[PDB]
Amino acid sequence: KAQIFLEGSPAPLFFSQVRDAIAYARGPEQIAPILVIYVNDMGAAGATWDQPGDGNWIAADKAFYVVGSARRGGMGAPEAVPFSSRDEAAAFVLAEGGQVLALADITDAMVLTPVETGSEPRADDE
Repeated sequence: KAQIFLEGSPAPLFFSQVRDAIAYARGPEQIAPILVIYVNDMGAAGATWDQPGDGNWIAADKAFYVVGSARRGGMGAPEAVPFSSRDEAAAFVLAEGGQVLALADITDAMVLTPVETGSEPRADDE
């Protein structure tokens, strides 16, 4: 489950699909800025919008994000698995994930590429 609370908006955007709702936070939020996003850690992008099972309750905005390089919409529809435990997100990367970065460190360059051609991460800094 995922929900984003927008600044200026009296109502948060909430859905079961984490990957979907978090996508809205990364684009369709042009209506009102994302103040903070809360997510019910349930696989999110590891699974489908149906999700495996109940896990952690966390604020994705203040948590770890892994953007999948091996399996995800790098040039398409990228999904993010937000997790409270970094090491879990890193394990996801070992399997398929690309980079583990906090939502406070989310760059458009890592979530989506023009092509790839050996592109730089958050700022070629990490």
